[PDB]
Amino acid sequence: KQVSWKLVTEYAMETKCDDVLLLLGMYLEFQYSFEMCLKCIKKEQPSHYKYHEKHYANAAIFADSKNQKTICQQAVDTVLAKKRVDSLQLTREQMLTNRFNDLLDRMDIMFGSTGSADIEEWMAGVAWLHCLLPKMDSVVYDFLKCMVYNIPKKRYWLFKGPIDSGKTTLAAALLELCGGKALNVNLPLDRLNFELGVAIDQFLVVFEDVKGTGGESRDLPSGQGINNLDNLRDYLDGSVKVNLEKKHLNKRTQIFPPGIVTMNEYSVPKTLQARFVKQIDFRPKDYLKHCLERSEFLLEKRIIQSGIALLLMLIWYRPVAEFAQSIQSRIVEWKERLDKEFSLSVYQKMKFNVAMGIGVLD
Amino acid sequence: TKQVSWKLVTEYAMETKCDDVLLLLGMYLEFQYSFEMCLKCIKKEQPSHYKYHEKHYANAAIFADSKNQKTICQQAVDTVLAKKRVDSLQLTREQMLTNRFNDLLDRMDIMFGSTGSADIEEWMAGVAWLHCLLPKMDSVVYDFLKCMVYNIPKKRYWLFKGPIDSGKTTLAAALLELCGGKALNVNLPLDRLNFELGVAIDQFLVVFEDVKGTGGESRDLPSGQGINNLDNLRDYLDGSVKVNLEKKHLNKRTQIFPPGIVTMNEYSVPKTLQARFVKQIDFRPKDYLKHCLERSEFLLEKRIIQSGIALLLMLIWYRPVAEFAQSIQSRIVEWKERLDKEFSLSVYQKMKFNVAMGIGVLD
Amino acid sequence: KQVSWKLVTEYAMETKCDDVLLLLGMYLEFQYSFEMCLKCIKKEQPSHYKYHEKHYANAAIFADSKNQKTICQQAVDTVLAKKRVDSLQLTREQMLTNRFNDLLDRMDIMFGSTGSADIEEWMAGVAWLHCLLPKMDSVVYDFLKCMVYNIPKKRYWLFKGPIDSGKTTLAAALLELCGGKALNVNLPLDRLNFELGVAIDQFLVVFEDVKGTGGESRDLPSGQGINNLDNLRDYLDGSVKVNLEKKHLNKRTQIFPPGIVTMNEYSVPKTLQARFVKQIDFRPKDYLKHCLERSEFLLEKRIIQSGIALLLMLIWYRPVAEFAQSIQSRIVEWKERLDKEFSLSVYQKMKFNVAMGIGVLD
Amino acid sequence: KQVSWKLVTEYAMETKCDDVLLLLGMYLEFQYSFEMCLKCIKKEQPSHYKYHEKHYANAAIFADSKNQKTICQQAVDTVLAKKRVDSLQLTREQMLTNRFNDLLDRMDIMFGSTGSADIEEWMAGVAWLHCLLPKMDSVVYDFLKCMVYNIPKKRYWLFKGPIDSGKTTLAAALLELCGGKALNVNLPLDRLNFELGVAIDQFLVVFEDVKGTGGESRDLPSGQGINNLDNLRDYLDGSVKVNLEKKHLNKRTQIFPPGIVTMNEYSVPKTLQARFVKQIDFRPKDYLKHCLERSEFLLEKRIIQSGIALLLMLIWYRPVAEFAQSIQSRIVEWKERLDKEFSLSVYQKMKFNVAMGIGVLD
Amino acid sequence: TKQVSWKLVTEYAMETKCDDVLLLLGMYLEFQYSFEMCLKCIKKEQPSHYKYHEKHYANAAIFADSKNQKTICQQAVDTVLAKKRVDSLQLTREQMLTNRFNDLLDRMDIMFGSTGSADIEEWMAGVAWLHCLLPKMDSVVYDFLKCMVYNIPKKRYWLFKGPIDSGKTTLAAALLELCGGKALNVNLPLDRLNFELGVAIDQFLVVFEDVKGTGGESRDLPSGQGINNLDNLRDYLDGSVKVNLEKKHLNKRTQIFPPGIVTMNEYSVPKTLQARFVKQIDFRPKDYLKHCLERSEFLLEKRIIQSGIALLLMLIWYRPVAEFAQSIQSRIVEWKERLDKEFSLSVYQKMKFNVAMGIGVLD
Ligand SMILES: Nc1ncnc2c1ncn2[C@@H]1O[C@H](COP(=O)(O)OP(=O)(O)OP(=O)(O)O)[C@@H](O)[C@H]1O
Ligand SMILES: Nc1ncnc2c1ncn2[C@@H]1O[C@H](COP(=O)(O)OP(=O)(O)OP(=O)(O)O)[C@@H](O)[C@H]1O
Ligand SMILES: Nc1ncnc2c1ncn2[C@@H]1O[C@H](COP(=O)(O)OP(=O)(O)OP(=O)(O)O)[C@@H](O)[C@H]1O
Ligand SMILES: Nc1ncnc2c1ncn2[C@@H]1O[C@H](COP(=O)(O)OP(=O)(O)OP(=O)(O)O)[C@@H](O)[C@H]1O
Ligand SMILES: Nc1ncnc2c1ncn2[C@@H]1O[C@H](COP(=O)(O)OP(=O)(O)OP(=O)(O)O)[C@@H](O)[C@H]1O
Ligand SMILES: [Mg+2]
Ligand SMILES: [Mg+2]
Ligand SMILES: [Mg+2]
Ligand SMILES: [Mg+2]
Ligand SMILES: [Mg+2]
Ligand SMILES: [Zn+2]
Ligand SMILES: [Zn+2]
Ligand SMILES: [Zn+2]
Ligand SMILES: [Zn+2]
Ligand SMILES: [Zn+2]
Repeated sequence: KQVSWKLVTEYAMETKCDDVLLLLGMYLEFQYSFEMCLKCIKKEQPSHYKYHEKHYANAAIFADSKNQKTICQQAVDTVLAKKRVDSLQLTREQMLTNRFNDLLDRMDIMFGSTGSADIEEWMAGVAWLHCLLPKMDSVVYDFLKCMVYNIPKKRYWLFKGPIDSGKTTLAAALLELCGGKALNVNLPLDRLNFELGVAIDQFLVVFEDVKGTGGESRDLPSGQGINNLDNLRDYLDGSVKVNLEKKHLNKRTQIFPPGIVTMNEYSVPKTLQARFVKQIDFRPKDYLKHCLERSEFLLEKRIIQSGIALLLMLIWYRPVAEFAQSIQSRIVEWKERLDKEFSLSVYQKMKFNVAMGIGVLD
Repeated sequence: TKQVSWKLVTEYAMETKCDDVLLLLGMYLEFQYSFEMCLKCIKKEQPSHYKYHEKHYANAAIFADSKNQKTICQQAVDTVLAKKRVDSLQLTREQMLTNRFNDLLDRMDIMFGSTGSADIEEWMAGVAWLHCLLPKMDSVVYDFLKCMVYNIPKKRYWLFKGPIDSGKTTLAAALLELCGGKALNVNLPLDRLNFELGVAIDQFLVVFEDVKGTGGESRDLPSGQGINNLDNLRDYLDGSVKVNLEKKHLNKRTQIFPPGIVTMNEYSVPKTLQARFVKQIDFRPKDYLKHCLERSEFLLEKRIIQSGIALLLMLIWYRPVAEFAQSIQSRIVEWKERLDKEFSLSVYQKMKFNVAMGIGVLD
Repeated sequence: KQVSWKLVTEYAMETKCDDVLLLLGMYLEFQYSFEMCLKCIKKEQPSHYKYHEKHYANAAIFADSKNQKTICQQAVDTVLAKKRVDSLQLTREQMLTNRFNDLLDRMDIMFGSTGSADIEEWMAGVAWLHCLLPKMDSVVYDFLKCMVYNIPKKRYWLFKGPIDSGKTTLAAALLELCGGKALNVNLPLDRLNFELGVAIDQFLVVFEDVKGTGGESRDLPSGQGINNLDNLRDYLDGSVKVNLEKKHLNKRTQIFPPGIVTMNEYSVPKTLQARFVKQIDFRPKDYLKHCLERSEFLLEKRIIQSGIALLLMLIWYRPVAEFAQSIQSRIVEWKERLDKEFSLSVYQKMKFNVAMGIGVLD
Repeated sequence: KQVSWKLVTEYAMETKCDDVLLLLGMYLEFQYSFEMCLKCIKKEQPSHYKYHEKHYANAAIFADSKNQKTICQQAVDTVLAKKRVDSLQLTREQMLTNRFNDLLDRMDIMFGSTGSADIEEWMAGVAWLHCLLPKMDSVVYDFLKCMVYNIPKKRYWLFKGPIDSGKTTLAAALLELCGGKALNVNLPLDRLNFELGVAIDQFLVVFEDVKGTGGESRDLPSGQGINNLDNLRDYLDGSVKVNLEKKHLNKRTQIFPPGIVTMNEYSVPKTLQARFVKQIDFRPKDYLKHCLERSEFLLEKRIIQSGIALLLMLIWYRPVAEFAQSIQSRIVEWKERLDKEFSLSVYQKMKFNVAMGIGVLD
Repeated sequence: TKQVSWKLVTEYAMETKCDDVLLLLGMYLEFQYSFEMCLKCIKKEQPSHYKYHEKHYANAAIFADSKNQKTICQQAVDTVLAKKRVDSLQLTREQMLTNRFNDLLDRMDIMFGSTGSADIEEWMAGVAWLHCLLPKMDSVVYDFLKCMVYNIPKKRYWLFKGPIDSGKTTLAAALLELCGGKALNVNLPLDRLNFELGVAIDQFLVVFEDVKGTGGESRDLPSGQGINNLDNLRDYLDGSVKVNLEKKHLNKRTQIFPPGIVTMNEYSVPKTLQARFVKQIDFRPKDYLKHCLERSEFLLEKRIIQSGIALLLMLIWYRPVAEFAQSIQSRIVEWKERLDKEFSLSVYQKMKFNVAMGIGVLD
């Protein structure tokens, strides 16, 4: 007759839910009969159907509790605590491995009998992405290594190029591939600290569309983004720990996460450039655009900016020995799944269509 | 022992989709008095009241004696907020719009029903006026809805541009109500931008109303910082990466910023920002639209032409049932029949004619 | 043995008290014996004498409570909840009607045997005000219609004119007549949202003495008031709901209230002028000035700036039919009272004195 | 059957944990059976394996508590209280000695049969660092003396030089060697006090990469860092106590900690220079760069920027007599360990390789 | 019983004048261990500890098991702050100074006693060096004290002005400690200005350290807003009307701002601001003072010349017993006798001579 706080926490931990309202909403859905539950029968959400039955009894009681929010708060704090421990005790490679396993879990479902994704359309995204930059699978691989090694002053990559050249598309994919947050430093430096606070315990960070000053010649608006980053050298450096605040108060002193900076060809101060271990210049390509025009599903289903598309790319191009030993078995399994559905020629055909700019699946 | 049921208050909040603690408190306290001698119920007036007073009388009676009224309402409101959060993350955007349409249809059943106070004839007149605001108006609205539903990266915002009193706000307000969402003001100092932007959390779409730019001294347009601010929010408009929205002195949600509309006078738009606008609609003042209104005061007095319900009526009247979500098609059919029963093509065409003539829409 | 929270709430509701400290102070007065209470017998304050005896028992216990503030907070929240429901469920005319009934209650007392107001001095105020603008009673009537109708983009009146021309006097009187708040937008926009939040659930708002820039010619100091208003087009239009915040405890998305803007002949951008349905230009008048010099009570007793003076004006000049059906019976009573105390010539004599610049009651 | 708050506090005290989420996370790991706990048997984390068995019983109960965060807060407050007492009552040498003992504790594990660190790779770091500046071990020794003596207006050292000259590398190592915080004063003054509040109860502080002006000729971006420092003369002097704040959390009036300032050779006002007892000019050296290119582990494992590398350097170079009496015996043990691991010539070869610009362990 | 005594904790805080919740928490937790073989008590390291461990052992043992440790300490600290508030409003300014002197003398009794670590000879050397910093130094200090005690409207602030390293901070810090008070920094933006000012609540005096002005760019002096900020705080320096000091998101106290000192380099001072300064002392660098220190490092290493105890020792050595408050006089006489037996006039004069010669003060 008493709610089990521990069970709510268990559910939060199992789904890695660190959103109090989301947790509250999800758990309240379990208060209803699992025997007569359509959400479970239709297998709509794993975070729901894989847990409804076990949590039914506790949820029924939870529904009558007067401290619902408080209970969920402790549950979420436990998830945050776990993330804090992992950030301090796991190797960065282990962190990425956990991320990859979560993505593979989503893949098993989305490409399984209860999924609505078409593996063929996703491989088409892999094809398009592999035409965006030279040796794309190596670019992605080298990025992962850079993020994992997290070497002082060799932690950031710069994505520079004209409008609609693919900077955000790839940055977004990489961000989802590794896990992390996108930060906006173009806003006033007043609320800057709080924006930077979002990076606490994150694997990596992406400073999106940072604006500079000298660029009115190229019809580029001026902003303080670049000046702001140049005032954050100890953040990009990753040598000394910085002081992040995320709760209207100082919450954590830590090495700032490594990451990416994307921008529109503004001038970059040498002091800031020294923080970028690699710079990639993106170039708009007619065929990529024309291909997208006839391959609308790549944007509508958000495939080319997905970390899942990048993960598939790695599974298709990279040798098993490069992946963490603990996950290799699972990788081999997906390599076999892919070979059984896409011959080399078929994939080559997709890339061909991209270069020709004529519908990837044509 | 006569203990108030928190679960019952929560159920009431859920059924009325009440996410306002004070509103919830005020409403529940009304169920405190006898259901028998209640003018509110017998005279109808408010569904959120008469459809629940009897069922909640007993619990409300106890609630009236509680020393934790606000706390109880808080948990009820949090449950409603939690449901909104789950839906924003788990429903398809089409399902979201469909839920919104069903809510509007519920209001329409009442307002145009026995206990209602609306005159369908006056609302259809609103449809007529709106159809003369832009070319192929019903297609403009349909295309807008698909854009909002598809939520395609960097192809999610429509720009409404034009002179004072050309219809930008009228249509934006109507679409905002049709889909559900919030209107944000980014003309205010960025020192409070995050707080305004935070209002977008869990919203279907957003409207950046009357954004001011620079270099507008030509058309006597006062300069402002709204355009510069939007250009600093490219990741918000793009909808590719999740943004960090703050609420209550604390970041409460990392999410893809909602798609939407930007309305503005004729200021210059930087290339970087223009790239985030999939479509631009140029609004133009029309004497006959003005003259028609002067003789059709009820359209403004009853807030009909700026209403999402007028647009829903338009969609029902013009679009094929097949274009609507499968789950609400039969409901759309009942309305098409209701409308066909109420108005012949001639009666409606006369309304559009009067509008084009700058005369009172009716008669 | 224990205090009845509901009783404190009933007192708050009956007195429409939404000020926690005022409520606390008032209820504590009821803890004393009422038998020989002079506040009661001399009927000094209705908020006191109509309730002391009834609340004595509960107040005596309240005085020994350890949660006085908390009890009154729930009471005030109930009052605020009622205002919230009313703002969303009553027609705007019903809102105005409720306000008029509250003013009439105050009038019943003021001009009653236990009141200290002289109805003749107040009618003198009506006379003076009726000489401030042409067809004043119609101006007030039209203003009320404008506020009730609350038509999109046709909701604000602009009071413009030189120093001491009567702008504030009339705006203050109208504010009290309808109920609402006066907002100062001449201060930094940084703390502007705070001020805008006071408009939550208000019937109308008055932006007092807004300063512009083009005014060197008239020795008028520059300010940001006009630019600030111009950044609030969606607030003035009243088409879409805006987002108001009343500190970290009461946010609200609602249509901004309609109202008034008063200013000193500064330049007004065409974009801002488009939000004003009517502009009234006030002019200083020597006789109005000379009259007041000889009718000091009009200022000392704050009569010409009172909503009660305007309500008396409407009662004297307007046809019963123009008032809401439910209040007409009461308006008739007051029309009879005014006719009993003032013949047409006696009232006309006050207007004569005003026009001639002499003591209104000469 | 009720959780022991004192035991959680003891665990926090033993691990010197002043991070509520970290504490919560670590203590929750103890709720699981330890009998066959691999984290324990494999001895992966001292903070875990040295306490799991002892805290299992209390932790199993804690897991069922509804006040987990509150329990952890009292525990963390105790750790913060202990640090506050220590900062006010211990001599600065005792503070440093306590830090050295904590570092030595980590060293016992790192280089132990259970550790993962290779003493050879760490001594290679000592060799590289010893080539960074002339008489490096004396530079570190003198720095320690300056920090311990904490002499008014003779407590800050300025590291100045071009990009990638070793300023941050050495400052980061000295910061970890002594314990303290790295502060960023390049950001706006708004949250300047927030950043400065981080210095509360810290042994020393490092103002990293302070931006100045008048450096356009050097292609150095302008900033307000130097200007900000010049407005903090009372902080740098350490004569009067200053007032530090951590929001509505922890406030404190204390003498500001002594420390380091690193910068890119901008101009320094005489007023500011007067607060720097010593200025070290760093210079890029081709061989140091070449050596690192062939000794990547020094950066990948963050060895040259480590306080442990510096402590090993002091142990190797400095006479036992210079260390605090209470720690001398432990220093002797380490000097014996090092002498056993490396002969004078074997260590000299490492320095030889660095000077030659080749792999340190080549 | 099994319950902690909050009253005892408060008593401990009151006796140690502890207004730091964390320090109080840390200190009381030390009493939970057996007093029997406590090393801290036998070694007589900290009075705040060894003089109370035995008495509080029992209560502390129970306190160690409490779940409301911080709450208990907060009530104790609040009591200390309440006492401070009462004293600020009800004691004469002389009594305030007297209580401060008595506290310093208590510290002197220990530091110069059998369990102390201070060398009276080294501190007397500090008096010697300081007496060489300005003409008639003992009279300067005396006059300063009278100015602070009298607290006369618009005659409450002294201005210390001079070049770098001339002794401004050295003397200001010593006087600050001698009288008790706070040092404020007004060179930082006025955003957090109200917060720094709040630090002066209930303080005897305030020191505005190193205030930067405009101009003076002719003497390599970086310009700042310090002076402009002080000129905007005229009602604070005047001390005629009460000002409103904020502390923790709210103006926690309306009071006469305390009197004090302002130190600065050679920047220009507006006449409006100069009018709040009753006395201006111009400090000047002296080679011999510098050379003396180079050969008397302990004066800086042990923070002697910047100490309030050095100035109290100076007053004791130079000032007539009659100048001290009646209540402390007998105590002052004891110290005068202690000093005379420790140092003959020629021995002290020799110290001043050495300073003047730029040689080690001692020997
Ligand atoms: N190299 C490319 N060539 C042609 N079209 C591209 C290329 N990359 C992306 N696109 C197209 O442009 C869209 C947006 O790309 P994206 O957001 O990555 O650009 P950036 O991030 O390249 O540009 P911006 O500076 O405006 O942020 C994609 O949705 C796609 O249709
Ligand atoms: N195309 C039009 N032609 C003539 N009158 C119009 C038109 N559109 C709207 N109006 C009239 O002008 C009023 C204001 O319209 P609306 O708020 O939509 O304009 P905008 O939003 O067009 O202009 P603004 O730039 O001032 O915000 C309407 O209430 C209506 O009376
Ligand atoms: N039309 C008028 N003619 C002469 N005197 C007037 C007039 N109107 C108001 N006054 C005088 O001015 C006072 C009120 O002015 P307010 O109504 O305060 O002026 P504004 O609001 O007219 O001027 P301001 O621009 O300074 O705010 C009255 O108390 C009265 O003495
Ligand atoms: N004296 C040196 N000579 C050659 N290379 C060096 C030297 N010092 C450091 N480096 C190399 O440069 C990198 C960065 O050094 P560090 O962060 O200490 O420089 P700063 O702190 O010297 O420069 P910045 O002003 O950019 O912060 C090191 O990781 C190393 O590879
Ligand atoms: N009059 C003096 N002549 C020579 N040296 C002095 C004098 N006063 C102080 N010093 C020396 O200079 C140091 C700093 O003095 P202090 O902090 O008081 O100067 P200011 O406060 O005089 O200068 P600043 O403007 O830099 O704060 C002392 O520690 C001491 O070594
Ligand atoms: Mg982009
Ligand atoms: Mg508009
Ligand atoms: Mg006025
Ligand atoms: Mg550096
Ligand atoms: Mg100084
Ligand atoms: Zn289910
Ligand atoms: Zn009812
Ligand atoms: Zn009474
Ligand atoms: Zn274990
Ligand atoms: Zn002891």
